[PDB]
Amino acid sequence: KVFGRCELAAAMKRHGLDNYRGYSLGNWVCAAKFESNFNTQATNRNTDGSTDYGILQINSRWWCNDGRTPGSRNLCNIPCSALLSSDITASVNCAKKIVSDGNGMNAWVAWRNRCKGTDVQAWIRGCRL
Ligand SMILES: [Cl-]
Ligand SMILES: [Cl-]
Ligand code: NA
Ligand SMILES: [Xe]
Ligand SMILES: [Xe]
Ligand SMILES: [Xe]
Repeated sequence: KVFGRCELAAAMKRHGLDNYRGYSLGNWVCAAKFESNFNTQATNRNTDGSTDYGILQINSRWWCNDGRTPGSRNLCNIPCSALLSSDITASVNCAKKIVSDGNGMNAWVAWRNRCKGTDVQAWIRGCRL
C-alpha cells in the first residue's frame, strides 16, 4: 500500500508516534518519505546481505526474521514480511523499539542525512490530525 502524506501522518499519530521519544510527527513522516516514499511494500538489499523492509525500511540484521540473514537477530520478534503489510502496526511497534535503542532516530541514516535539523513540520502541514 502506498500511503498519502497526510494519511500516513494520521496513521502514525493514531499509533502513538507523535513525539515518541521526543520526535515530533513530522520527523517520522519525513523519514518514511525518504526511506520508502510511503510504500509499505518497499524492500532494499544491503551490502552485508541483510534486507530493509517497509515504510521505515527496518533491517533484518537486528529487528526481524527473513530466514536469509546469517548471524542476525529478530529483536522485534516478527517475520520481516509483517513489515510490508498495509496495516502499519508491526512497523510502528518495531520502530518504537529501534528509536529507543540509544541513538534515537539516527538509527535511520536517511533521517540523519535528510530530515535531521530541517523544518520537518512541513511534512504534516495542511493535514487534519
Ligand atoms: Cl536469518
Ligand atoms: Cl534522542
Ligand atoms: Na534477522
Ligand atoms: Xe530487495
Ligand atoms: Xe510506520
Ligand atoms: Xe487523526
